[PDB]
Amino acid sequence: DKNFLVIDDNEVFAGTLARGLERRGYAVRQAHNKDEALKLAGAEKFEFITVDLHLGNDSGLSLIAPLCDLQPDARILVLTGYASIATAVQAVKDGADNYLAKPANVESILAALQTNASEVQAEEALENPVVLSLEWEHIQRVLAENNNNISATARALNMHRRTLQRKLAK
Amino acid sequence: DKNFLVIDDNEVFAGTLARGLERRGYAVRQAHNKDEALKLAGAEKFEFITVDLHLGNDSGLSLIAPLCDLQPDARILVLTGYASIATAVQAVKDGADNYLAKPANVESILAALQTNASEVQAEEALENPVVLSLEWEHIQRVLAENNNNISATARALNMHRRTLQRKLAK
Ligand SMILES: [Ca+2]
Ligand SMILES: [Ca+2]
Repeated sequence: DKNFLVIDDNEVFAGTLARGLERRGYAVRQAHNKDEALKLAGAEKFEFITVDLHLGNDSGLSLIAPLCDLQPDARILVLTGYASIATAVQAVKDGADNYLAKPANVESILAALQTNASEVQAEEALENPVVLSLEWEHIQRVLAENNNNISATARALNMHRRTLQRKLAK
Repeated sequence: DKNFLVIDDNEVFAGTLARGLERRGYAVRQAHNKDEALKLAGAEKFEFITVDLHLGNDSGLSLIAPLCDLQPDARILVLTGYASIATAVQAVKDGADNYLAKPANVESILAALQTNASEVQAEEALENPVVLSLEWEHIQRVLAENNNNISATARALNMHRRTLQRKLAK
């Protein structure tokens, strides 16, 4: 069957995604907060579920384990405008099948939900390492002040760790 | 006990890490390729293991499951100069306990190996969203040419998805 649960507090985004999925033949329900997500996930069987992390006042990450318990057969994808390695690690531990940064289109969201999608994506990443172009001197200073710690340096510079690393790469 | 296995093909980096761990009382073995890693992990019990992804001619990612089978009690950390969400997702599925971008110092490597470290790091990330500063017009063009897909856009621009997202953020 093709029942899809979209969990995101942004109802406009959620509606656009729902309409795109419906045009592809999915039957879509939306939840805009943790109460609604648990109500829905306790009432109907879903084959696919998307989960926003910054769920208004609620933690989307905190929903993943309870969702897996309610929906053991569902494929579950974190779909987030706040992407980070740290949340991706914890989301997978909690039971998420995959994790995608916004913006993503409907085709890529469906792709990311399929069996083995993560393994393909990991290989593609290893084949395509990223490098990014006075700023250099400022980052070398903050990095040295943080005992050569990119995580601490990332937080101080208000940039992603991945961005720091790509900029530091030869 | 405090037996530590460092798996990295860069023997200079591996030696510097080993010496820093030894000064903290760990007994360290190094493996520089997949053959050595499996030989060591089949011969002695380790409490901690670090795994490089781009392991010379070898896949570090491919080592994680066999290492968990040989070393069910070990804490296992991916430590990589090629960080990506996609490899972090797959590494955790394979059994890694955590994942850190290089450069990291010895204190942060040890921190990342402790129980519950990932959950703390995920919370810290959600509290500290990142935003980054004509380039805008070029990224809006590639994004539109890729059907609003940040993953495809990231690969085309040769930048990290996280970097794109932070630069797109309001
Ligand atoms: Ca949100
Ligand atoms: Ca390497």
